[PDB]
Amino acid sequence: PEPGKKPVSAFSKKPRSVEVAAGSPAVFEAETERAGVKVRWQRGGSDISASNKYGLATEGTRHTLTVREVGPADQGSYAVIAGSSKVKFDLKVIE
Repeated sequence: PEPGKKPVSAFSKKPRSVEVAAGSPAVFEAETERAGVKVRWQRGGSDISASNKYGLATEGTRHTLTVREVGPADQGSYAVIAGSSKVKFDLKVIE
């Protein structure tokens, strides 16, 4: 059976899964339970970072990952870690 209570949560707001049509812009809102920590993002295949073809907007304890290059091939599994706590969400692409 499942446990009783989870460990110290480090994600104030988990980036719930979203849906975006191929080509359409897709952003994920992820808030950490602590400030100062650098929330690292990763996609199904390679890691994600604030650079071309992608976008990362961090502000204190908030982290929003913007992905405009998202397409029919992005219909995999999204992963995002923030120091110790690790969470991953699914991105359902629309056709």
